[PDB]
Amino acid sequence: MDERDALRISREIAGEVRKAIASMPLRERVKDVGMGKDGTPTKAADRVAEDAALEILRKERVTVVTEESGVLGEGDVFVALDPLDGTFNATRGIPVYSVSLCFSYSDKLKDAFFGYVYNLATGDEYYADSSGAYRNGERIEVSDAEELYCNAIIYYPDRKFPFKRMRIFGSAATELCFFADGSFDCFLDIRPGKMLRIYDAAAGVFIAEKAGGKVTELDGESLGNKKFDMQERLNIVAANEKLHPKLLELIK
Amino acid sequence: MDERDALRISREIAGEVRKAIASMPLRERVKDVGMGKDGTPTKAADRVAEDAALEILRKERVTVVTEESGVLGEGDVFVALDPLDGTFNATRGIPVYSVSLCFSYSDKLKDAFFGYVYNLATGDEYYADSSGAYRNGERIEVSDAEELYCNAIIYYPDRKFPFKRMRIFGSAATELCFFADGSFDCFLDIRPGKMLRIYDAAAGVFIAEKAGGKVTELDGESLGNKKFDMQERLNIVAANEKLHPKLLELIK
Ligand SMILES: O=P(O)(O)OC[C@H]1O[C@](O)(COP(=O)(O)O)[C@@H](O)[C@@H]1O
Ligand SMILES: O=P(O)(O)OC[C@H]1O[C@](O)(COP(=O)(O)O)[C@@H](O)[C@@H]1O
Ligand SMILES: [Ca+2]
Ligand SMILES: [Ca+2]
Ligand SMILES: [Ca+2]
Ligand SMILES: [Ca+2]
Ligand SMILES: [Ca+2]
Ligand SMILES: [Ca+2]
Repeated sequence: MDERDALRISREIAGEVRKAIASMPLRERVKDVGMGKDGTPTKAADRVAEDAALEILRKERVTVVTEESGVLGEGDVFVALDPLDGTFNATRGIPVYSVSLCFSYSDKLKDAFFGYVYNLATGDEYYADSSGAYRNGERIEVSDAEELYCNAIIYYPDRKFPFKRMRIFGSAATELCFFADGSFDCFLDIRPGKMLRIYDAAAGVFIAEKAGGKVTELDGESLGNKKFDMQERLNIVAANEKLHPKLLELIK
Repeated sequence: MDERDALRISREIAGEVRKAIASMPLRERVKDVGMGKDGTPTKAADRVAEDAALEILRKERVTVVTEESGVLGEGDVFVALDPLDGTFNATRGIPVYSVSLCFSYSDKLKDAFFGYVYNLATGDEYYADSSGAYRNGERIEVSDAEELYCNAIIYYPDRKFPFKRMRIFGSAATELCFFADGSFDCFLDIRPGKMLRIYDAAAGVFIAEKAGGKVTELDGESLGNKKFDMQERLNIVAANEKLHPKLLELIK
């Protein structure tokens, strides 16, 4: 498979996935209807999203890692896919939830070759191949923010914070693309329990990085050997190369 | 003026402002075109939105008090306009921003008769009148949650809180409707410096107060004395009857 393929497939699934949900009333979205392989409940939207996202990516040959359905496939290539990031927003009809496909030639994040987040309430499009990162056709790049008094997104503020502004929108995938295009000066998942799964942020990272971004763990060590498995989880700090050492500093 | 006019007018305003703001690209949008008469910079979006509002507003026998031009009008019907709160999100393509309006038969909140707040990005039209709270033409109502383990919109999480989750979309006016409609169970703007201004809170308080919401200043004082001008500031502890007093202590 090629990085051109991933778009092709990512865009099919995005369209399919968007519509299934578009036609599903908020009353219908919020009903729990099962429990996921991830060990969390399944909402009705989640259900339809998966099934849509999974009718396509099963037509292909990959090893796709998902929530409701666990690890399926034998494929050479691994896809960390979430067909509806921010279910609570969707369930609410609050327009911050997307599809998030991340493909890799190997088992680890290091061998990522395409990232793709699509807002299914807006139809906004974020992806990145080996030729940059884009927000709907035009290429993106992070931000020259040099100091901490900056517009940041954080999970979760616990005390005094120098930031120009903080935000929590409810879609870490989406959010990580908010960073990537200059909207925010960083992303922060500092939740000591470490509660971000690979399908949760694998993509978002990739594009942020492709947009020129310092995206690491709490210790600033690489994320490269993160796993397309269900038990993989991560904390996240992301900013431009020159901001990072301070927030690293800062929250240390 | 009566409840039905205001609803028509409001709709009117939302119309052009949406047409107006939607034509502008982020790049023009984020332009610092000058200074609003409230002590903060006017971005072109701000000016464009406020522009097309007053065009529709000051033909009416009403006094207006708004972010950019301040107080302007000649009648006893007071209006609390924010032609676009969520400017930040508006200049970076974040679909949570709205024009807010509230009409009163005096310059005190306690004489408001109309509450209108419209998600300029998605078309979510919230509103309040005698008949009750509506959303996209559908009666709405605050949750019924009674524990501290809720979904909390808060300015700001200065510490460890017991909430089940924290969100901050960065538009009061619309985030009050996520509580009004009970999409979230509680809206807290407990910024130490009384930061919120009348045109951020008027439509929201009324709309949510009508949704069943119980809405008070930080300490619990009634907001009915809250006056329609350029200098008031508000803290806001909104929550259903059962939850509200719980919060008045937790933050104490
Ligand atoms: O939804 P929570 O658990 O309150 O916290 C928000 C975080 O968890 C997630 O919402 C999890 O994703 P979901 O929408 O699929 O549940 C992240 O997107 C976000 O970063
Ligand atoms: O952005 P801050 O200064 O951190 O404070 C949050 C405030 O942002 C605001 O959206 C500002 O309003 P504007 O976007 O219309 O200027 C308020 O609604 C909210 O109360
Ligand atoms: Ca789930
Ligand atoms: Ca999900
Ligand atoms: Ca997720
Ligand atoms: Ca301003
Ligand atoms: Ca404003
Ligand atoms: Ca404002």
